[PDB]
Amino acid sequence: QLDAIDEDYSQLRKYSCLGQCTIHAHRRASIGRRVLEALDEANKLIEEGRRFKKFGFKPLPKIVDPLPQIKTFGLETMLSQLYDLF
Amino acid sequence: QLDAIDEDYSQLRKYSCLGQCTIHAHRRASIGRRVLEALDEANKLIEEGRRFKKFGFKPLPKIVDPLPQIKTFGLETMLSQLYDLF
Repeated sequence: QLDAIDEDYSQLRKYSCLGQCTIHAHRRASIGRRVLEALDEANKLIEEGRRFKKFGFKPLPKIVDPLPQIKTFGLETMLSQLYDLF
Repeated sequence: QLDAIDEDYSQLRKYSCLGQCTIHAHRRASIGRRVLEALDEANKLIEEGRRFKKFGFKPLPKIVDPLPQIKTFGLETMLSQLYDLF
């Protein structure tokens, strides 16, 4: 969510007309820490991101494999019988 | 002549209205060096000034010691004679 610090720095850019005024110099510390945290976090994510070589794995086969489901008629009774013996 | 740097710093204080403005920031170096030079020079003069114990010395006796010069009359001729034999 770098957009949040982007808008925050834009809001500071609205009021930081002068470096000398303290009316707004207090929030410079917040920007100074949050920008650095975002920067080194992004660097860590970049270094990790470049390093992956495998991006997927074959999942375990499903409990049941789907089969053609052509519309049936009047099979409910014998299906129930098959379940009964099963 | 500390008055010179005094007036110079007053002239800078006329423009010292804004820290942010840098047009006048160039002369800050000149003030920064001249004030320090005056300060440590003054400190050296103070340390030397406190240390004197003797403040005068008896001069060598003059070639001639003045004597009463009461107004004289008609002594020029014999004064010239005295100079002649002297």
